[PDB]
Amino acid sequence: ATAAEIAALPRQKVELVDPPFVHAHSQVAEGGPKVVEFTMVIEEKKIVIDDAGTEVHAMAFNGTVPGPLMVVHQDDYLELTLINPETNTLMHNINFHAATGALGGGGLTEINPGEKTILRFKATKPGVFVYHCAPPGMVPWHVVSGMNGAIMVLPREGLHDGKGKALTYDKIYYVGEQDFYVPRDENGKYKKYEAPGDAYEDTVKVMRTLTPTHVVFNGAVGALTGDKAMTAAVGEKVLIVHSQANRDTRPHLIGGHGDYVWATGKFNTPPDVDQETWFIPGGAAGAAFYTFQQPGIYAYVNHNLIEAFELGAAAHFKVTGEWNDDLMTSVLAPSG
Amino acid sequence: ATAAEIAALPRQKVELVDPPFVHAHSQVAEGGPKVVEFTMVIEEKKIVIDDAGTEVHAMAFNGTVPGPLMVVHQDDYLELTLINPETNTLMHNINFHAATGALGGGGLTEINPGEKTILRFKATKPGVFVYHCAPPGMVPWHVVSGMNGAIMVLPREGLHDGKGKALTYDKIYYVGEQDFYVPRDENGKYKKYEAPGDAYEDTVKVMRTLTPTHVVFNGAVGALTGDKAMTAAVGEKVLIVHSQANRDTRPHLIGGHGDYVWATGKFNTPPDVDQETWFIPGGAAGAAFYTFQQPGIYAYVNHNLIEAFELGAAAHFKVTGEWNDDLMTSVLAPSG
Amino acid sequence: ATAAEIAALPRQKVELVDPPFVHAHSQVAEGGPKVVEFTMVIEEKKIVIDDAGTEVHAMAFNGTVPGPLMVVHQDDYLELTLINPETNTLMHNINFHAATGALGGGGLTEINPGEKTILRFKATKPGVFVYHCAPPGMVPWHVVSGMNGAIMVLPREGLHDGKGKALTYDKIYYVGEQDFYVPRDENGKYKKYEAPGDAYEDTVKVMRTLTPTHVVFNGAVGALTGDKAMTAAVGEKVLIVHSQANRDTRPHLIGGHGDYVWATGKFNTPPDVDQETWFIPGGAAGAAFYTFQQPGIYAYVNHNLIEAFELGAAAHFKVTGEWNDDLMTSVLAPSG
Ligand SMILES: [Cu+2]
Ligand SMILES: [Cu+2]
Ligand SMILES: [Cu+2]
Ligand SMILES: [Cu+2]
Ligand SMILES: [Cu+2]
Ligand SMILES: [Cu+2]
Ligand SMILES: [Zn+2]
Ligand SMILES: [Zn+2]
Repeated sequence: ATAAEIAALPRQKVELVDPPFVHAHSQVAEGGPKVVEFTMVIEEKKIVIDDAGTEVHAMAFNGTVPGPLMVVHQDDYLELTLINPETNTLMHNINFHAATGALGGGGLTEINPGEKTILRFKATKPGVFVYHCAPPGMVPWHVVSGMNGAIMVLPREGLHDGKGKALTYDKIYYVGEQDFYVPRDENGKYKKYEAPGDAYEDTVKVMRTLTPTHVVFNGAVGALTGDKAMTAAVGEKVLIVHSQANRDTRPHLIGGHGDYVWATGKFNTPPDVDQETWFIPGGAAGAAFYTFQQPGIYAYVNHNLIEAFELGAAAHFKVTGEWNDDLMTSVLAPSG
Repeated sequence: ATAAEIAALPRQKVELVDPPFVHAHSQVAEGGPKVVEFTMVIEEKKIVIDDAGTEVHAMAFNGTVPGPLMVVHQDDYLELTLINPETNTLMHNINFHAATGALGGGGLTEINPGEKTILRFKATKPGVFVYHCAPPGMVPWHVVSGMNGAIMVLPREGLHDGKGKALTYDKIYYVGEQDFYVPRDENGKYKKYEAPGDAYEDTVKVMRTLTPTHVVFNGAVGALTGDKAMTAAVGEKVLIVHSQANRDTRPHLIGGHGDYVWATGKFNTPPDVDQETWFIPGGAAGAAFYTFQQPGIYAYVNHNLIEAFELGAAAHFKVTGEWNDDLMTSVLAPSG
Repeated sequence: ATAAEIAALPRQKVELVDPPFVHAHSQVAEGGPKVVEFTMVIEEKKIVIDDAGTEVHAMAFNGTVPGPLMVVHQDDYLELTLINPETNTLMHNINFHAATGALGGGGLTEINPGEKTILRFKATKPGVFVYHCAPPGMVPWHVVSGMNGAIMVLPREGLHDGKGKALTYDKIYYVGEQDFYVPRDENGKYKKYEAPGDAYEDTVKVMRTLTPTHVVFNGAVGALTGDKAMTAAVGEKVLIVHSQANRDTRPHLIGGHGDYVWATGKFNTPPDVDQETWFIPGGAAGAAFYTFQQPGIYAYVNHNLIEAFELGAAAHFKVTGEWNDDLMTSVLAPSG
């Protein structure tokens, strides 16, 4: 497109919503390319990440960890207004793995506190992609401080299996997995700091051990458990988008499966099927499609079980409906 | 199927055998669905895992690590009787990744010492799948204590390549890879305990470092080496099933290849081919098909060589037959 | 082939070049099978791997880390003359993952200082494959000391996408990723040794923690940055071969993508497409094909960002050409 062609395209302002939920969107594109407008503010703030009051200075897109999922269609133009409040203390930018050029947009979006920038790029490749902050010289630090999220570039005609048949989801949830590296004093307790910059040196030391202290979904242990469990019903088709901007993960739905899984997160690559556990390398997003068949509670975990049940990477799905004794049945309940 | 339909199905009792071997079975299903009966007893016992006398309190299905491989066909019903001897001290259950509902069957099989339970589920998805114990609040601990194994749900018509052509194996071996976390005293020596529960706290501390002390095949360093090496002959087609219920691994056959590899372990996903090294994420099972072409000794390892040659993840294949100088030949033997 | 048939085949001597570059070769094979001759000398020498003067006793094929990439065509015979200078102190051999039998050739190439050997094998499987030293009892130590590289067995008709259409590259670069384990004294400083053997015990201790101190491309931090950056131009098709003989990696081209990626590195397995980040398990080589669309500087990294920006796994691509405002444009430059 020429400058004149792009400016003439229909435009749409989308109001982002907090994860695990996703803003309203149509799976199958209606009409020609559009310029889709998103606005995100950067918030540097303290968040508690576990039941023991552990705090961390998060650098979050729209104040959440992970940042919100943005959805557009292949060949749409994503036009983002990124604002860095005069209230913040660090420079930030954004790098879309979905984009082409200038370090994913990082080289054109360096904004200091009190500045804003508007970046536009054409979403040429379909799939789910990671996006994260990446300021020269401080890349890992901003990412493992929670400054990352994902976008989804849906094919114009919606999703399809390898065979080429349509896959329509009833619900979609976005699970952002985050590895945190919280420094511990000489006595084992987690340290606290006044400002982000004060925790840098100590945090880098933990990072170099490549061993995270916490691995959580939606920014905190238990964030998606109990009453904040994701929901579904027997018969419902669910797309679960999962991202990890820095470290490997291996999602597993306990009691379920990944009927169709784009483990690489790219829609032009046929999905693997009937997966028990899939693998998403650090720096990538993936997606799993599943149709619930049994009611009850399910757990959704990173299957290095130590990371899931000790470090925090576990979420719940509460599913309603009728039990199917054909798929599974207790012939003899536990008995003497 | 209705209750009446299932109870009318032909039944078969299978006597399980110890890994790396697998019970008798037909690759191509003969007849309609069947209800396949398996019985497993849980044994909590001390096992030595290396040549230095290191001991561990294993929680093992049928007394072995890994537990035995169970084989059925897609759409068969697996009916398991699980027994927890009054002699044991902990509650145990079983979670089949092959199953649908109730946390893979874990929610319907919680049995205390002196109890038994009978669980039945329909094997709807073909492939090799992990199964492991997963009692609420103590999941990782029972798994890395060796309470895991795998099952194989063969397609009704046996295995086929992506092209859709039949793949018949002459032999099949099951290699269960286990990551152990043995506590070390203030002097570096491995600690020993009187009962399983006594080692819990110290073992959890090691688990949190995500660094295993041992990574072995068949429950011990050297378990499948020397005189317990797996065997084959030139011309023989071998299926090597590999599982890891908690941590990633990257199998490699030294001097060989993975001609066809279902790295994800699911038969409806076409296999990768001509693999030098394949990857199996923690919480999954995979399978590799290979036709031996050269006689001699081969090593089968997890290709993080430190884990293979220092930590214990190495096994041997002893292969008989005639040497093929076309594939490889020493033109000039080592000489001055 | 019979002995007489092989000796009658046309022969070619290839002069190897230092990575990231690759010796001259034709992508599409011209004529029938050939016996391709390569010569490599082993050099045990001290190399500095970072800007702080950290030294390591490298064991390098042709004096570089990684060793050079050798290219032949499927069904060609690779005939290697391996020389171990009387000047060296250790026994060495070579294990090609591309080969069949005798532990990849390791069992027929054990040479002490002052000896040489000539090994020949038929390249039956197409793809990029790792090769490394593997002397009995000291395998990991020689590999993580840099004694590894890769070869590429191109299909006779060159590369093709899954669809079966030709993929011709203008340039090809070979990035060998190396995990080093340098011992640190009681004060944190990196230790130095007089001879290779002297560092063994201390180095094994670091290896067992499975935590590398450095992760670099081409044997050193910054090796492929600044003025040694790899180059390309907008419109050019580049094949980037990547190997890791011991540990997992997840390559990512910042500002770009992997248009076609043989993540497993085997050409008979269709490539994944539109990848943001791909995964290469330890003990394997992979390849990514990409067509540059935007000029500027790109970073090529292992996407565990801590390993990339803290440990050393980062390289640069300097690309010339015209900027495409359709793919990306700064609508509002950073401003108050
Ligand atoms: Cu930032
Ligand atoms: Cu990135
Ligand atoms: Cu148990
Ligand atoms: Cu599991
Ligand atoms: Cu060597
Ligand atoms: Cu190897
Ligand atoms: Zn990994
Ligand atoms: Zn794949």
